[PDB]
Amino acid sequence: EFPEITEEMEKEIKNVFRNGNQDEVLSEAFRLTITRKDIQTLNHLNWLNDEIINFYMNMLMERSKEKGLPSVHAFNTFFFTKLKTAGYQAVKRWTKKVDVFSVDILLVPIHLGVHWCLAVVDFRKKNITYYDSMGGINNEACRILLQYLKQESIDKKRKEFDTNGWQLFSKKSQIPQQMNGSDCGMFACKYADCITKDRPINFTQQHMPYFRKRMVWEILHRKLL
Repeated sequence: EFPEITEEMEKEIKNVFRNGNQDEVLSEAFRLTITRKDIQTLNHLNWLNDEIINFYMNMLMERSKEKGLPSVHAFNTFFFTKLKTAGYQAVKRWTKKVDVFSVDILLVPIHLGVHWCLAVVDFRKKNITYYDSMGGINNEACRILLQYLKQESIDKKRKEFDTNGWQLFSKKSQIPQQMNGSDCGMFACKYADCITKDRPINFTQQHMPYFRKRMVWEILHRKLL
C-alpha cells in the first residue's frame, strides 16, 4: 500500500523529463536549486546527483517538525566526506546557528566512490546506525561520527559527550537490498524517509521505479506524499 500517482501526476512527471531548458529552476528551497538537469538523474536508472539527495533530505527535515514526528537535522552530502578526509576543524564551521544536540535524529548521507549509504544518529535510542543497500558494514563511519559528536559537544556546549549505553553499528541484510547499482541514492533517501517517521522499512527493490517517479513529483511540489 503506497500513495498512488494519478494520471495527472504522471503528466506533471513526464513533462519535466522532457528535453528543454537545462537551467530551468523547477524548485528552489533550502539554499538549493533543482533544475531540469538535476531532475533528469531521477529518470530511467540514472544515478542520482547530490542536489536531489540534499533537496530530498531537507524535505524530510522540513517534515520533521510537524507534530508527533521526531525532530531531524540533515547534514548535507559533502559533510561526511569533508569530515573523514580533513577532520573536525574543516567541518566545525558548518554547524554555526545549529545545535545538533537539540534534535532527535541526525541524517548523514555517505558518499563512498560511486556509491551512496546513510548513517543516522538517533539520540532517543542513544545509538548511531549505518545503512547500506549493498550490505556493506562500515564500522569506521559510525566511530567517525561518534568522534565528531564528541568534539562538537566540547566545542558547542563546553561539556564532554556522554557515551554510556551508546551503540554503534551497521544493519546487515535486515534492510531491503538493491539490484541496480544506480538505485543506491534512492535506497538512502527512502531508508531516511521511514526512519524519520519511526516506520518500519517496508519496501523492496521492485518499488524503485515507482519511488523515482514519486520523488520527481514530490520535489517539484515540495510535498512529501
